[PDB]
Amino acid sequence: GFNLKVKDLNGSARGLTQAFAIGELKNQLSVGALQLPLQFTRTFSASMTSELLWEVGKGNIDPVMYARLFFQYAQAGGALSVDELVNQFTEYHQSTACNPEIWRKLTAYITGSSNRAIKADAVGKVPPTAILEQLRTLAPSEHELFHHITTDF
Amino acid sequence: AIAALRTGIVDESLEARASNDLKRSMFNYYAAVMHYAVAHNPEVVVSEHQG
Amino acid sequence: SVDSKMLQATFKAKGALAPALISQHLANAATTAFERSRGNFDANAVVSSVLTILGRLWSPSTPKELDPSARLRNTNGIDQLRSNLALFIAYQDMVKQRGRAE
Amino acid sequence: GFNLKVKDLNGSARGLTQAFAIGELKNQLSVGALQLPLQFTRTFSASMTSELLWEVGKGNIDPVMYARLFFQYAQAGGALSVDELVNQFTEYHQSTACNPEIWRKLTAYITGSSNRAIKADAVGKVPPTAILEQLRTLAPSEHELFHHITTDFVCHVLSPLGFILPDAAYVYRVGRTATYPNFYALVDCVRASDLRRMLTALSSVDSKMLQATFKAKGALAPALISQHLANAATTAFERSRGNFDANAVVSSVLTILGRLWSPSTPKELDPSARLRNTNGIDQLRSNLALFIAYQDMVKQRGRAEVIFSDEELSSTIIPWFIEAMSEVSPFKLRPINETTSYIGQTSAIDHMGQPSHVVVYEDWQFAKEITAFTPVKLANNSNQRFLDVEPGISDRMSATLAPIGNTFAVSAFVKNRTAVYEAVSQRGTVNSNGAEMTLGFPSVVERDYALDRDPMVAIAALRTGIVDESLEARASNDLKRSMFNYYAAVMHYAVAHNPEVVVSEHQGVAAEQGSLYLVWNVRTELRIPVGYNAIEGGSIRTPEPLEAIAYNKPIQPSEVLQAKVLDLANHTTSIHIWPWHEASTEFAYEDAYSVTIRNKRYTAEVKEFELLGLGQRRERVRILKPTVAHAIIQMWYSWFVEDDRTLAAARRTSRDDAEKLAIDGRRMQNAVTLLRKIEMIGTTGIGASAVHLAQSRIVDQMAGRGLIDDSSDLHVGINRHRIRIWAGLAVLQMMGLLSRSEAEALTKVLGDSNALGMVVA
Amino acid sequence: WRKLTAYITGSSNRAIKADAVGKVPPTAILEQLRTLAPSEHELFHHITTDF
Repeated sequence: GFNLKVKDLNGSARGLTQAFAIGELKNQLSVGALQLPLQFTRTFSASMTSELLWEVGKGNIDPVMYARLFFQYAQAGGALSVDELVNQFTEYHQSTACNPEIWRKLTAYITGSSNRAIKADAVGKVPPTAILEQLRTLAPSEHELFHHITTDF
Repeated sequence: AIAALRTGIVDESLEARASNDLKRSMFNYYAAVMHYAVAHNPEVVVSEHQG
Repeated sequence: SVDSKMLQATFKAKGALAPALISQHLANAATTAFERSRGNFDANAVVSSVLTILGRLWSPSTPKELDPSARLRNTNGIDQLRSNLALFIAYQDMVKQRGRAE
Repeated sequence: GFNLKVKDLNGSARGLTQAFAIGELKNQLSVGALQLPLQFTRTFSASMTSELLWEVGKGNIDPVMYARLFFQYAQAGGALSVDELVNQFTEYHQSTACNPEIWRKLTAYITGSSNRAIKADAVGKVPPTAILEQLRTLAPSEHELFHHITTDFVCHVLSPLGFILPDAAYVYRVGRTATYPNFYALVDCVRASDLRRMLTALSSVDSKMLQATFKAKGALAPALISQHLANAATTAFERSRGNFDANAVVSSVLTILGRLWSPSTPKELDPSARLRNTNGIDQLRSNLALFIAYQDMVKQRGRAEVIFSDEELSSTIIPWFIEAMSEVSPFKLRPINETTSYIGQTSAIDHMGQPSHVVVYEDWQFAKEITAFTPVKLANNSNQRFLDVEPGISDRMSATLAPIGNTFAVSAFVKNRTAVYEAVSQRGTVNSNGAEMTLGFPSVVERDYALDRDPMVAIAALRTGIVDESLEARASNDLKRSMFNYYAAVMHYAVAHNPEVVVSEHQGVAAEQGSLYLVWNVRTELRIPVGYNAIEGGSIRTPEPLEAIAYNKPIQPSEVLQAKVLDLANHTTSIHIWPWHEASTEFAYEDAYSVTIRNKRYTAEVKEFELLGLGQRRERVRILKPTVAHAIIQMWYSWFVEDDRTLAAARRTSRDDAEKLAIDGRRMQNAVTLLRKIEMIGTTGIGASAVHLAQSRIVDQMAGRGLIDDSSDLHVGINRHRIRIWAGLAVLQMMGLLSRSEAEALTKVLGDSNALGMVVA
Repeated sequence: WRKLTAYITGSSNRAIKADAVGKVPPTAILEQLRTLAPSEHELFHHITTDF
């Protein structure tokens, strides 16, 4: 029920309330009057309610939906914040792209036997999942996903 | 959490989760007023509060 | 982005040994996709500047030298990013909290 | 600022300074005069700056570049030293070549299945890398590399036949190393140069060969790729060898060189009959420029004997098989005045007019540039941590630093102190001396302070002179590391200018073996306060040598040096750096600053991320403790120091009106200046954020405190200033340079210094 | 003058080409000139500065 009184609105609620909003606790209450007049004409969405999920189920995948999914985690995300998200992520990414081998394992784990490319045959192992976890071995999911997303790629 | 935010000097008792979050609340709460101040009645300038 | 429909694996009778080739392929231009991958400038920067400018325009009290400007704006992004001032208080949100950007 | 006075130059700085350089602390100051006259005509490279990396990415490989890379590690190398390098390395090598089996593993790990040679097929496994680490199993990298290099040799006969596989790219730094001087040092070079083959060797030969069978087609390398790798490999190893004294290999050569050099005979030794004319020696005789071997050999130790001359050596092998021709380590191979071709000067002194105050030194970068990177190690298995640009911090550090560029690159210090002399008159005239007057180099300060020794102080004995000696594997043994080059600071500009030679071995109280250097003569002006000696015959004899440069007219450099700095991140992203760890964490600094009023603390805290302040923390940004500024600013710290003390003192006893007033404003000027351009550095931003920070925090601490009707603040007042100075460390915090001493020492001086207003802002 | 000359830093005593800085505190300086001339009536104490 926190609140304020017009004289005390600054007088007390003065902190929450925006005359502070700027630096100017200051000498006189912001204001007076002056110069270039306008109103922006925009905030953007309605985001609330609108509860919903996604499946990032499959590898042929998404160009860009997932990061949006990533921003989601972000807020749930223990680790703040997003900026953090992106950069830590850049780290995992770096590791995968850079490294040929780590890929020896993924490779066996499929068509991945020894020899190569085992031509026409088709070899029955591929789970959804069940690579995925095979993948899930290399770097533990700080927030994995790059457990799922890299798996999708 | 308003409780300071009303009381106003900022809680500030930071922790990775902590006011740093009262910070998280704060921008939107500042946003509660404005926006219905936003619609209705565009009447503009004003100035930078020179200060 | 990119990705490939490609040596499948050999095809070459038929599809077929991806030497490492599925593995190799996955990288080879992958993180190499990664080195056609990059992305650069200020996340913090990338606008901070943009906002300062927006504020100039906004600001009754001049942006002075700063100015709406010549292919600067008319941009067909900015105008209505000028418009978009509605996500106002950047400079309010930028100005108060911090004390600067350039 | 360690230094010396001509009478006391030996009198105190006597240790650092070279009249000692030899044994002869002795009875009389070396010198007199004498016999075989010459100047060598050579040190070699310019090695500094010249930062840069290599990739030793691929197996078909290098004959000899890598050891040169190895010398690099060597200096970074925890384990000292090179000699150590080569020999420990010989141990790993021995193990690989000797052992067939260890090779069972490598072998499976490729074509390596069971059976052999699995004929035409081609089998998809080969990573760059990704053998490499397979290899990385057998012997842990004392400094691996032989993790990478053996892998490359492993890559070198191994990929020519459809067994070439994991694709790699590699990077490893440029590096600042010295003059380069020590007798050993030649020896290190020599062993390395053994690598320089012995190695190269391993690289040498190699095969395009039973491929594997070919034999329908290529084809089962029975063990044969494995077998092949050894079979003549370490067997290459047993056509591999390399032999004689790394320490020996010249020690003898040098003694001989000294004979030739030595006025006072080499006696029986002699230039000799196919001995020399050698077409290696002559100009190794020439090459005496890497003089002071015998000086460096004679002093330190007390002997060597040719031992092995043969007669037809040395020669034929005897002096001719030589590391120096190889020119591996950034010892610095080159013509003459380059390493001269940068030097730094002082003139100018006055009145007396030569003796009193005159530092030589030089030009410098303040190239703005420094860097961000993240260490995203992609694997453990070892340390490496690929990395890139992460900019925002790197650039702005730099961004700031350009107004940093404004000042305190050298001549600010030189000029100030130097002119600072007019204050003070007057013309004492010879009582002080003389002074070392001359010295403040990037040249070392950089060296062990960049190596964490902080040897700029290290002179402290080296001035004080009996040798620190408090050995530890890293320890003075390093003041030792600094010492040869620091001895080298004087000589070399004594070296260019004015060849005037012999002199003699300082016969001594002891200890004739050979122990000589050229009498550092030239010409001289007439009228002397100089040195131990008085000598108006054109020149001074000199066991100086520099004073003749003290004598030695200002000249003042050409010399354009200014470091450069690297670009690892763009190359990283492609591939891994290992200059690391070197750099450390190392995201300091974070400070809390009080605000001045009555009866109230008015404290203000800075949160480190905050000047960057982009929210909130970046987790593992690491920066080098990058040097250069540290050294430069450090000369700064001293002279604002030096002078002040001096002016202060003059006001003290002369004593008597005329002096003070001037010095005191002028002290005045210095202070005003500082406060303001401190403004400029300190504010200028990003600093300003400090400054606001000084405001936001204090202000709400004011509002937070409660009653602000009497809050002033900011218009004016030092409190006006105090903001400017809080900005002043602050900018000068998050430099890798300073330290925090600077401030408060600054702060103190500046503060009372004056600051007197007005004038902000 | 002698003192200005003298406050010409700290004189020309080493006369040379030298004096380079600090001229706002010799308005404040020409306060230092107050010993030669008393100046509660700041005027000259301020004014003496000007020239």
